[PDB]
Amino acid sequence: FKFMSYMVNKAKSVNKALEEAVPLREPELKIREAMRYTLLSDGKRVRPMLCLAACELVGGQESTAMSAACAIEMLHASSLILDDLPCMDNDSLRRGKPTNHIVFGESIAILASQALIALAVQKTTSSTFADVPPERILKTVQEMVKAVEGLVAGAGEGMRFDSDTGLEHLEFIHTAALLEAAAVMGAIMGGGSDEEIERLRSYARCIGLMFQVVDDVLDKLTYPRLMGVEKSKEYAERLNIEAREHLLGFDIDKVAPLVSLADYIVNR
Amino acid sequence: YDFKFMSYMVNKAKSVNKALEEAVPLREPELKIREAMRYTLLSDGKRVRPMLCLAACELVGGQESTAMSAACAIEMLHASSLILDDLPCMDNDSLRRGKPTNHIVFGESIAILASQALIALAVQKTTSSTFADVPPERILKTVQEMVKAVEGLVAGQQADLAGTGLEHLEFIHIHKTAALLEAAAVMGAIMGGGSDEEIERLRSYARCIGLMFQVVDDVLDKLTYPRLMGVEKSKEYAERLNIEAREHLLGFDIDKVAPLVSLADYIVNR
Repeated sequence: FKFMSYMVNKAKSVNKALEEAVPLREPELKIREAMRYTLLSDGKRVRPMLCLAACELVGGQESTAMSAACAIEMLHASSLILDDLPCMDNDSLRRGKPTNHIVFGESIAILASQALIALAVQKTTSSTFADVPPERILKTVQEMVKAVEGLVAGAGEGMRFDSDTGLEHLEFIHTAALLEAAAVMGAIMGGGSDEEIERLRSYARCIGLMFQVVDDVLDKLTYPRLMGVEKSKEYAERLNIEAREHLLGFDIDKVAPLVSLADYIVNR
Repeated sequence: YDFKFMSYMVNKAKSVNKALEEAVPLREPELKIREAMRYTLLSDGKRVRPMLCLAACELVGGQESTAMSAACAIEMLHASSLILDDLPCMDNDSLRRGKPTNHIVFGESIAILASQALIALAVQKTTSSTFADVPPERILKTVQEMVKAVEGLVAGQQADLAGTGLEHLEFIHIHKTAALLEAAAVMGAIMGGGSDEEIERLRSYARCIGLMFQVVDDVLDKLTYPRLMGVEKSKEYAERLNIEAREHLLGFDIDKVAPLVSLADYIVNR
C-alpha cells in the first residue's frame, strides 16, 4: 500500500531537512561527522513522521513542525549513541555494522550525542518558520526536554489466593517518550487545543507500546513467554482499538494517516 | 582578603543552594539517579556562575528573583558536563577535591544517566519560569544562550583531546571554562531587562574573568599557562585581563556593579 507510500515520502522529505541541519564544516568537524554517522543512516523516521502527522492533524501544515520533527529524531539518535555504549547495552553492532563508538571511540560518540542534544534544542528552539507565537515554542521545547527525562527513567504490588481453587492470582506492574513527544510537539506547533494535545499523547502511548509488543512477537524479559503469543497478539490489537479511540474528536477527513500507522504496526 | 564580598558571595550561594536542593528532591523513582545528580550538583561550590547570573540580573535593573531558575540551570549544566568529563572514556579522574567522583560512587552507567537528566533539567528550568511577569520572547533568547554554551563545551572538551607558541589552550579554555561563565552573565543580563549591548559587555567581562581564573590557578603552582609563557608573563596577562574585564564594566551603575568589580578583584589578588 501507499500508506507505505507517503510514509516513504515523508521519510525522504525528512531525510533531506536532516542532511542540511547537520552539514560538513570545520568547526568542530568530526563531532559533526560522528553526528551524521548515526543520524543519517537508514531508519524508519517514525518519530519525526509522527510529528508532521500530528501537526497536519490539528489544522497546521507539515513545514511548521519540520524542525520540531527534525529535533525529535536528533534526540532519538543522541539516545542510542548512548544506549549502544558498553556502559549501557554494549551492542557492538546494530543495524549499521559498527555502532558509533566502535567507529569513533567512546569519547567522540558521547560528545556527538551531546552536540545532537544541543542541536535538537537549537532547531526546535531555533526561533523559526510561521513565526508561531513564541509563547508556543516554549511548550514545544518544554515537552521535548520533558521527553529526555522520562527517557532516562526507561514489579510485584499485588497478590491473592482464591482457595477456590488453589487459584493464587498474582499481579505485577510495569519509555517510548520520544514518540509521545513527537506527537505532542507536532500538535503544539500545528496550533493544537490543550485537549487535542492530550488525545494525541494518549494515542502516542498506545502505539508506542504496541510497537514493542509486536516486535517482541517477532522472535532478559521479553513479551513472549510472559502471557502468550496468542495472548501478546490480542493485547496488541486491544491497544490498536484504544489508539483509535483517542483519534475521536478530530475531523474525520484527516485522521486517515494515523489510523493507518496504527494498523501498519500490528498488521505484521 | 575582603569581607562584605565574601559575605555577599556566601549569602548568595546559600540562596542558590536552597534553590537547587528543592529543584532536585530525593523522591523516588530513579532514586539512585536523583541520588547521583544530587551528589554532584549539591556538592559545595564555588557557586560563581549562579552568582554571576544573579548579579548580572540585578545590575541591569532586575530582581534576584527573576534569574534564579536560570542560575540553577547553568550550574546544573556545569554539573552535567562535569560528570561527563570525569568519565574514564574522557579525562578519567577518580577523585576530585579529596572526595571521589560520581561514577566511582554510582558506576559509569548511572553517571551518564544522571548527566543527561541534568542537561535536560537544565534546559527545562530556564523555560519553565514563574514570575512570567516577563515576556516569553527572551526566555527563548535565554534558552539559545544555554544551547551555545553546550556547543562551546563540546567544542572545548573535544579540543582538550589532542595528547612552540602553539597556545590553543586559550581556545580550550574559552570554549569550556569561559562558556558557562559567559552564559551566566548573559542569561542573567537578558532576564533582567538588559539592552543587547549591556549584554555583550557582560559577555566580554565574563570572558576576561573566565581566562583570568585559569591563568592565575595555573600560576599558583599536559601544558599549563605559566610554562608556555614563563611564570611572570602569565601574571601580567592576568592583570591585563583583569583591567580589560574592568573596562568592560565602565558604563554601568557604579553601585550595582560593585560585586562584579569585586569579583574580578578577588580572583587576581591571589
